[PDB]
Amino acid sequence: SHMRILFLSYRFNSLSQRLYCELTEREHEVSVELDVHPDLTVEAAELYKPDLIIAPFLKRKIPQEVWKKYKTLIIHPGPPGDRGPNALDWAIMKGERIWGVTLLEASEEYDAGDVWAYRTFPMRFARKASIYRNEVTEGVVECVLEALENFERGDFKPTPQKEHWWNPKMEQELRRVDWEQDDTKTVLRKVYASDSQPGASSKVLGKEVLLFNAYPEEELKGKPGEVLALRDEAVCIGTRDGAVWITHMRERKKESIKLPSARVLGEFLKGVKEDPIKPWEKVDFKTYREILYEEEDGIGFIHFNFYNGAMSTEQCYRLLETIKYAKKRPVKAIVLLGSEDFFSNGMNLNTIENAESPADESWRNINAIDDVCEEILKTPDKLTVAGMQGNAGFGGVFLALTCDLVFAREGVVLNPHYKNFGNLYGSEFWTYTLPKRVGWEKGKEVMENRMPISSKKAFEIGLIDGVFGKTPKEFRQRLKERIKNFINSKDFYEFIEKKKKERTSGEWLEEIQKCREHELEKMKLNFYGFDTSYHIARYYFVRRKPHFRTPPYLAIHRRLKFS
Repeated sequence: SHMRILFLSYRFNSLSQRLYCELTEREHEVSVELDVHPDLTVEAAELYKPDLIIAPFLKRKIPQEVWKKYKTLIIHPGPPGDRGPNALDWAIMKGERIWGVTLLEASEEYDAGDVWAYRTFPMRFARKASIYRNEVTEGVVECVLEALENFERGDFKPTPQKEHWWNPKMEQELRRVDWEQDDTKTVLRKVYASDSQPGASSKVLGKEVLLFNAYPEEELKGKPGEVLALRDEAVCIGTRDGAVWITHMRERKKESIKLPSARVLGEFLKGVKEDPIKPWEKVDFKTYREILYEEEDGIGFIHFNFYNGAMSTEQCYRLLETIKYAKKRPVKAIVLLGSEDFFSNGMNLNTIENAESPADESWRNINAIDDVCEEILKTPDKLTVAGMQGNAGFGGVFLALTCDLVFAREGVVLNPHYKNFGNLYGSEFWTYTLPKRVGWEKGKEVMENRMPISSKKAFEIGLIDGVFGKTPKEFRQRLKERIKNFINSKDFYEFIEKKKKERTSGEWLEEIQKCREHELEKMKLNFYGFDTSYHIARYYFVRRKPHFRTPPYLAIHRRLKFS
């Protein structure tokens, strides 16, 4: 009753990773062929001979010789009959109240195959990636699981399409932000529809950029088109009726790096000064707050909204400062909440690659993230909690594991490994935390494994402490109650006195230092040594270079002993 399934993915992205967990944790075998070349895709199908092919994320036609021979199902992020490559972009730009996803057969005509499954859902006014990672992904899981049952039943007939409409690839003239004709609702709509690819073109300070990650501004006003303010490298720009923050941009030039706005504009920003708001301040108006600290019921909650979960060196220090502020407050627990889209993805490879010496910036970034980790570990008199509302990868996973307790929302996917970025040893105290949670035997096993694992699986194997909630609000609410209940019990004071004993002794303190030394000595080699596979992987990832091979850890069918 177990299927052999082949994924064709342009990139092994968040949706492909979630489907991989859902299918393999039901004891199907999934092999992945990245979309490298049509002849390689033909070979992959003939090698693997799947029962079923699923294309979760595809950027071009599947060769007829594949899908005429192997049942091939295609994910389309629009409701049935919707066709074309930017379904979600158009739904956001048109303001569709209701949207959907459709699982359909490959066909000669684009998006014209018979329908196997579909779901619909109400839209949010939100980033396309947010819709994609939540409503679309959850819709797609449901569709795929349904089609797996249908496939194994045996007499299923898909439903041919009836009405159909075509939306083209959306041109940048459509996305383009005109600061004088566009109110804030319109700017948000265009950036949302273009986030996190391909960005909304615009002219800022007479400079051509792509705009990512917008936020409204009810307070500051100014000339439409002028930079009103700076804040944690985000710029505030006047709109036809208000203002809007733009945290990230990139130069409108091929293979340019997406970066915080201040690092793109550069010396166009002489003179513009900061408008800081410390995360523990309260305001009554909508603005942009990267980090937010809020106290409730004896709990200090640290939200940190780092774009794509990447923590640059400076962002790490802002978080370290907020943690240190929280540890001086009269709270029994401190909770790291990340953002709704990501808990954390470790070091910011984009700021690293953009530095004059990526090696040097990697050294600053990994020491800064370790400093955050070490601050959390050295908290003897408070409960520490990591609350993963969204996915976590690389250092981000292990930042969480420094907390006393780790909880994840349902549907969260973890990537608790580094070697996919060419041989990184990793740090973030993983050599102290992972064996403490799971033992070395089980520990080496998961980090040698290079594939994602669900928060459910992480829970089963003891990597995290619980999974619950379907939405971020529901998760935060149930988390707040679990913590509130604990910090008002005997087990809390027992716990704290035991934790105070451990983390004030010189033994534990030097065991902690020696783990950091060991990890950073290996990380020094990754960064400065003869082997440069980390810097090479970084280059292709950050620059969105296409793949030239599928490595064997993804492609079962490209392995030696493969029979």
